[PDB]
Amino acid sequence: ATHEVHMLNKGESGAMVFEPAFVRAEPGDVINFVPTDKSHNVEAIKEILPEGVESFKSKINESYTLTVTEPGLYGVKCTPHFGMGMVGLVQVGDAPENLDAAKTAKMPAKARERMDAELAQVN
Ligand SMILES: [Cu+2]
Repeated sequence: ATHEVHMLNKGESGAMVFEPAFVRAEPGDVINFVPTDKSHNVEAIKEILPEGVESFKSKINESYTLTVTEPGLYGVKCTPHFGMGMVGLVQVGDAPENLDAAKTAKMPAKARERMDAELAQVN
């Protein structure tokens, strides 16, 4: 249905952080991105995106909403704190076609650290 993601300087998970960092959703489902902390945004990791999905990037300190219809893995990052490891992951539907790629897509060490972490949450 609807899924709220907080964008945090600091959180229970760590520093520069999407909470929740992983989201299971289904077609039609809505992702509300929410500026709990200023200085963040949410851009698409295009080497983690189902084919047919439009690239996107949000204005800093402001809100954002993505709509999901296409199954698979949607990768997201915060543009200025990408290399600080601030990333998220949304899986829609069973056995995502872009699975291996998520695991293999080249990104900042810290981003990759947390990506694989939200990746082990896939079902
Ligand atoms: Cu950030």
